[PDB]
Amino acid sequence: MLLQGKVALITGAASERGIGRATAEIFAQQGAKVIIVDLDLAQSQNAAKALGEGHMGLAANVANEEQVKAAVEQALQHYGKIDILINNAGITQPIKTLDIQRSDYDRVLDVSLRGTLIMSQAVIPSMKANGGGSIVCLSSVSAQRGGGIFGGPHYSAAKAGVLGLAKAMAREFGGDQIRVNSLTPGLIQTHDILAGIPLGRLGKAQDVANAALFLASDLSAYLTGVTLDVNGGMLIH
Amino acid sequence: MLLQGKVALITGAASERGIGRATAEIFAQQGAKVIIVDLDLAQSQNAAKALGEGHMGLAANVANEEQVKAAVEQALQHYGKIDILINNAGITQPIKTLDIQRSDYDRVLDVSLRGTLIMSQAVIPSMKANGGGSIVCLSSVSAQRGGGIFGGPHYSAAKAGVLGLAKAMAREFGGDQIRVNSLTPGLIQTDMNDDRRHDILAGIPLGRLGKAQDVANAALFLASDLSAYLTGVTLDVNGGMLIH
Amino acid sequence: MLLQGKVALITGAASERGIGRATAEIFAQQGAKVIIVDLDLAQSQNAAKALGEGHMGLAANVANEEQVKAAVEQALQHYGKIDILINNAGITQPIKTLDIQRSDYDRVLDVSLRGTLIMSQAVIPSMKANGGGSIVCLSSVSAQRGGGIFGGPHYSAAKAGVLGLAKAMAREFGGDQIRVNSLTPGLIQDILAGIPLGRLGKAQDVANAALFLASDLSAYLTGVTLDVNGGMLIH
Amino acid sequence: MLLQGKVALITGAASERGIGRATAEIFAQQGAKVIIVDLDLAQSQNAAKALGEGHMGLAANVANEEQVKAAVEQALQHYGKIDILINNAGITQPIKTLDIQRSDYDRVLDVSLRGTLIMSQAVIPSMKANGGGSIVCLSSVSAQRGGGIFGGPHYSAAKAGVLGLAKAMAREFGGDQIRVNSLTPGLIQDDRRHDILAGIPLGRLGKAQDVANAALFLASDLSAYLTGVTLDVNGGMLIH
Ligand SMILES: NC(=O)c1ccc[n+]([C@@H]2O[C@H](COP(=O)([O-])OP(=O)(O)OC[C@H]3O[C@@H](n4cnc5c(N)ncnc54)[C@H](O)[C@@H]3O)[C@@H](O)[C@H]2O)c1
Ligand SMILES: NC(=O)c1ccc[n+]([C@@H]2O[C@H](COP(=O)([O-])OP(=O)(O)OC[C@H]3O[C@@H](n4cnc5c(N)ncnc54)[C@H](O)[C@@H]3O)[C@@H](O)[C@H]2O)c1
Ligand SMILES: NC(=O)c1ccc[n+]([C@@H]2O[C@H](COP(=O)([O-])OP(=O)(O)OC[C@H]3O[C@@H](n4cnc5c(N)ncnc54)[C@H](O)[C@@H]3O)[C@@H](O)[C@H]2O)c1
Ligand SMILES: NC(=O)c1ccc[n+]([C@@H]2O[C@H](COP(=O)([O-])OP(=O)(O)OC[C@H]3O[C@@H](n4cnc5c(N)ncnc54)[C@H](O)[C@@H]3O)[C@@H](O)[C@H]2O)c1
Repeated sequence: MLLQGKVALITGAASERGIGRATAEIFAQQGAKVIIVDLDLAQSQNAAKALGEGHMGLAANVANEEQVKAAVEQALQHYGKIDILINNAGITQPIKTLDIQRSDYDRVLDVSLRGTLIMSQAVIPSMKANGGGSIVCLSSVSAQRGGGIFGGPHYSAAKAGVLGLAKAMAREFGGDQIRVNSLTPGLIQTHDILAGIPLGRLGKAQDVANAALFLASDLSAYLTGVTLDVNGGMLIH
Repeated sequence: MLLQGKVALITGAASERGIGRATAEIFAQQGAKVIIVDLDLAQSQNAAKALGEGHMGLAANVANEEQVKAAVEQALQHYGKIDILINNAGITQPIKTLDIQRSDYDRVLDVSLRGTLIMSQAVIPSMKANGGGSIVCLSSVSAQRGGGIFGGPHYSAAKAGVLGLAKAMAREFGGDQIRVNSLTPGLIQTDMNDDRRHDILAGIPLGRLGKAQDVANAALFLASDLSAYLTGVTLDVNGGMLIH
Repeated sequence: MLLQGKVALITGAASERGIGRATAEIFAQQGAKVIIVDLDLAQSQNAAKALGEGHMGLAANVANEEQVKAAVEQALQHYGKIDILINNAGITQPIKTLDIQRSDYDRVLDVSLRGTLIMSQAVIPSMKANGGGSIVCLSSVSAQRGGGIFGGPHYSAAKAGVLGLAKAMAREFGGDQIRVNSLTPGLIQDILAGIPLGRLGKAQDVANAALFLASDLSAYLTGVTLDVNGGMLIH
Repeated sequence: MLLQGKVALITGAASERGIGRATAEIFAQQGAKVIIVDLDLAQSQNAAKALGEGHMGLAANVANEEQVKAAVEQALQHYGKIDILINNAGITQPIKTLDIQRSDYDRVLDVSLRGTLIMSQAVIPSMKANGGGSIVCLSSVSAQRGGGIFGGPHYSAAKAGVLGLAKAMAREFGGDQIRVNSLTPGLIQDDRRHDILAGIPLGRLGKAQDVANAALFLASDLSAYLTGVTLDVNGGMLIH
């Protein structure tokens, strides 16, 4: 299978209907061993067991350096390597520009942007030592088109910041064969907007998961710094 | 078998070490029946038989409307449908702006741009009747960064026109479930002895040239159901040569 | 006087309501001498005369190498230099993918893409000898978002090809200080509802963007695609 | 006089040779009254007095909501309007991915991203009441190409976040005629510099005046139909 013998760590994959869980399932179907990292230990463990045999569920706030370090250490002690990192953890808030408070900014930016940085920092050393890896970051069409879907401007900023971080890490670690790419999903299921989608439907969690599979697998071995749109034509540019 | 039961037509796939042939091989390995369309009938037939059994090789100049329509008819009569179209046919020319003659412009634009339009026009009616399809167009990083690799400005222009055409067809036929996406390969190892290679390679973060199989795997993604929600996309395959 | 002492050649600027004429008018107001190149000699001469004094109107099909060479030579003979080239000439057709014929493809591609190449080829030698210049190419939002406004897919392809050509010429001639940039105008006078600024574009809006790219205010810009679409496409 | 009768607030314009000061000078030459907002009151007042007559210098940390509110209150009390906002304040740090600490992330993100949000939040209400305005945000080519110039990944991330924020505000306030656009400057004025210079088609580094002239375009009526735009000022360093 596409991820035969690979180990993948996916943040925010404990929710049954989320993109993270759909990615964990498709990754497990493709032969990978999956480490689910989310906020609730019991939920993460149960999600890992549902995948099958040989998976792991850990608890960590991706914005907490200490908790991330403990989770990555436990994963490396058991699997010895992390080939793939899916920075899927993220939150949104439908609050407009003038209503964004300091705590709203901090919460939204911490999960997506700071969390992608902290998790990447924790996994990159092992990837560099093991000869490379693949990091997938979750952005949003809102980062490209300027919101207008659900998340507020601080969400658009956070997901745009993820793109800048991912591109910068792609350039820094290209020589180490650590590929860093980003997904920009459109409106995913996890009327007026539907009319603006050429393919005439909303996205599925499995659609984003399949894009993550492509970027995590050797089918994309020559891709780094790429922003892969998964929006059904909602944004053609 | 990502392409099980699918039928794929690939233009310019008769060359031994080209992207088209690499795409045909990977597509066949994934369960697809492949129709190779190139300039030489014997070369196209031999390439198809090299893939395995049940494939087809046809001869047509993608810039010749009547030749394309004849080849597409022959493919539809045998297979009954075309699920995937890979507009891979293309030529390049390393001449600079002031040296581009009318015949140079015509030759380069005809294979890439007019050919992509003519082949897409010939296949789209059957795709609409069959409920959808996937069209992959071959562009180039030169269309995005303004050349500087090998092909001259008319090559950059032709491959940029392909992107405009692809996105326009993506929008027009989205309701018909005909996905149209483009590949923008970087410097790919095909048929590196000049000092200018060091500078180009130094600008590739992954530190190597691309391989035909790299572009073929991206075409496989766009041709398969793994990209069912992607249309109008431009997918860079350049090793980080252009991050934007 | 952002274009004081400058000489600018603008193709397709003979129509009274077009972007080309609006650009010529604003360029003349900013101190430039303008050479209008269009299909009809009398219409081009009258348009140039309407700008004021010291301007010139010439006739040439931008897709005709011989006619372009004659026009540029006449312009250089009189002005001695061409500081700015505005490749504004272009045509559109609202025909869909399956209805595009060979003649439709050729006509639309010839004016925008081949015309931009032929005119640029004819002016670049003098710009190299004169220490640089500014070339502005007219693309379209349709080249970026995939049509859906008016022009058909061959128009989107032609205007996308212009962007690729402009970027390639920008890279080749950067060392000659020949800046090459492109404009991607939106809907210029249902679509209105998808425009955040709540109005259609004006010919003067595109002309003002061309003025910026033609002037020294953009001395460090080359290979740029400048959107003038009122927010119709944010990306 | 492209900015005749306009009032422009420029953050981080107190440094002598910075982009902000160059923008203030060009804006003043074009008829605008400029409000310089920087960290030090004395430096800001002196910079404003150097522009000419009728200008104002204020002290505020763009990442401090109450200081920004006080400075904008004082500017609006004197001028009665703010037509233009240039979110130029920003800092950079040349540290690599694995060396970015929490304090580094906070410092860089606070000035560029949080500061742009806080200052825009403070000025937008008056722009809505005055019938429109123009907001120019300062990003960087590093946000587009993934660093490799000087600022580390957290700088690339902060300036990329500025682009996302600017586009989102452009879409939200288009109906209020508040245009929001971004500048992405390249390398603006030894081995690293020489190598970068070799990848610049125009063959030179940018000048503060080059970016100021682009800000003038976006602030003036010459760009009245532009919103949500990212305007590259990089001499061809990044063509895309
Ligand atoms: N429409 C969409 O669904 C859409 C569109 C664009 C981008 N995205 C991004 O895709 C990703 C998945 O989206 P979703 O719809 O699946 O979300 P979701 O809410 O279903 O799941 C996200 C998961 O992240 C976990 N999480 C939240 N904060 C965390 C933290 N600090 N540390 C660890 N885990 C944490 C939550 O517990 C949850 O399980 C997110 O990054 C989201 O922003 C989603
Ligand atoms: N470095 C690269 O290889 C690179 C980079 C960017 C884009 N591309 C594009 O990828 C595609 C494949 O590249 P390549 O390196 O494999 O090319 P290639 O030269 O090996 O093969 C191209 C094939 O197209 C065929 N062909 C030419 N004109 C034709 C016509 N009029 N009708 C039908 N067939 C025709 C040729 O016979 C040949 O078999 C082309 O579109 C090329 O421009 C390649
Ligand atoms: N909505 C828009 O108007 C819009 C949007 C995007 C791009 N554009 C482009 O902006 C430019 C101006 O658009 P417009 O609305 O002003 O068009 P327009 O029809 O008013 O003017 C075009 C001019 O080009 C001239 N012309 C046509 N073919 C020519 C040729 N072969 N040689 C010389 N001159 C020729 C015509 O005579 C006319 O005067 C064109 O390139 C157009 O595609 C326009
Ligand atoms: N190469 C470049 O110079 C370059 C490239 C891309 C983007 N930019 C951006 O352009 C802008 C100007 O760059 P520069 O080269 O002029 O910088 P600069 O250091 O000269 O000026 C920045 C100014 O911001 C002020 N400042 C810092 N933190 C502040 C705060 N919290 N509140 C208020 N003022 C504060 C400083 O006092 C200084 O006067 C910055 O946003 C920078 O990131 C610069």
